[PDB]
Amino acid sequence: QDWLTFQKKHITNTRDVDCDNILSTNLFHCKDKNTFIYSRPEPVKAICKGIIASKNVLTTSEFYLSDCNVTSRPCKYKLKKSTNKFCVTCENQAPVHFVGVGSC
Repeated sequence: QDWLTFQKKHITNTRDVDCDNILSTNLFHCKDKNTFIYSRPEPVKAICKGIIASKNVLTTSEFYLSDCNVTSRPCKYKLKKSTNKFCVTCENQAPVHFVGVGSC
């Protein structure tokens, strides 16, 4: 819902996200899945440069993605690493929402 919350929810400084640890916290509250982007903040914020009004944008470059997907056991996850483009909601030159992987 802003740049600061987007970073906390979707940016990681490690590709091997500890899903069972982080997803069990109050911010994620054991949700079914969450996608983390393994990258420095600048390359991610740059996706939205020049865009003022809310608009969904698909990245032109590929990024390292770390997905935490829930297993058959509640709040227990499997980490899936991949490289793909993603869709984000840009508002006032910064990503504020994560839409999805591969397409908008």
